[PDB]
Amino acid sequence: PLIVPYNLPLPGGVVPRMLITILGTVKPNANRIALDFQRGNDVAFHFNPRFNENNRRVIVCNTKLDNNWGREERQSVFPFESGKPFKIQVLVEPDHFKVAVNDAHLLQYNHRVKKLNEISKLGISGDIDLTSASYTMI
Ligand SMILES: Cc1ccc(S[C@@H]2O[C@H](CO)[C@H](O)[C@H](n3cc(-c4ccccc4F)nn3)[C@H]2O)cc1
Repeated sequence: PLIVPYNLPLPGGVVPRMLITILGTVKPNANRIALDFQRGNDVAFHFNPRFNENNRRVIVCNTKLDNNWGREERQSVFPFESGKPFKIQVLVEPDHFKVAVNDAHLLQYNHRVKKLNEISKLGISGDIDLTSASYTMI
């Protein structure tokens, strides 16, 4: 398995029609997972399944600019399950990141950071066994 936290360079940043696929298994008793699409120190797109926020499961998405988190976007549809294998697909589209989990659309996140060609790292962190992280153009 891959080491977590994992750093996947995105050379030359992201572009529409780039598909990022993350395969892994959620740990038993997981608390959190995070994907961080980064532009230098900024986080253009943080995708954060929280397994126990006030005893609820929720996905929190946000952007970090100059070390400050912005307004959260929250999705209560929660497709992850502790102990189970998952696939996260992030398809870059012209106006948003489009996220599907286990082949089912989950959410879109509008681009707040507009210099797509500078979003040149994906960090993968949290309570998973990570099997693969890759990208391709579709
Ligand atoms: C004013 C203020 C107070 C508290 C918060 S809480 C904060 O909220 C962010 C989303 O708005 C984001 O989730 C932050 N975060 C999580 C991880 C993280 C790292 C490793 C594995 C999984 C992880 F989730 N790293 N950073 C989380 O600390 C925010 C604002």
